[PDB]
Amino acid sequence: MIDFRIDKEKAKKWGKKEYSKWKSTLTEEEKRQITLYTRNASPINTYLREEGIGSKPDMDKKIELIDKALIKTKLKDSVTVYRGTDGIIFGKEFQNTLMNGNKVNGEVAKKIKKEFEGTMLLERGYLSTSLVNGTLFLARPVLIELKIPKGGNAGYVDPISYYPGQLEMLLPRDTKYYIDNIKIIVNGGSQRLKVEARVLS
Repeated sequence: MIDFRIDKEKAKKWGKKEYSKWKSTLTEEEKRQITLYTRNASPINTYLREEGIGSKPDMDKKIELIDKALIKTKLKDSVTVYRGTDGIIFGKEFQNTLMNGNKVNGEVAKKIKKEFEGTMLLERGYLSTSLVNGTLFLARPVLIELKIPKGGNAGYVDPISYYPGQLEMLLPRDTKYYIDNIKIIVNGGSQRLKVEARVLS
């Protein structure tokens, strides 16, 4: 298991080796749609979460291209990736209930633990993650540490991302991940809920 933690220079070298092999399989239109997704991911992901395929044909065309691109690569090694988010992963009702200022609400954290530890989550949008636990995640209330198994589909998109430096690993839509552990962490200036999970591939 590879886990780069915060070592961006090591992570970048590893990811570029994965991208170098992927890029010779990608079409120019696939590359362009990946770039456009990284430029503004929310429309596509909201569409997938809320409307689903079939609603808007131009959106479906973009999603077909990204889908087709991500099955063209396979991890040589298992790897840990990171994603900052908020309570939405637990349902819209938990969003905006997690925090009381800079502290996690302990009763809400306990209920989330009891309700979601040992369960599978399903992400209908694409799942954008990073090879490193970047500083941008310090300001988010939930930190997901996700293990991706060797042979899994995940693409290192930083060399064509609109935001180079995010060290993004992009996972397919409808990814299933199992929650092994949920706990409060207190490092930095604000507490967060840490979710440790595994992609099932």
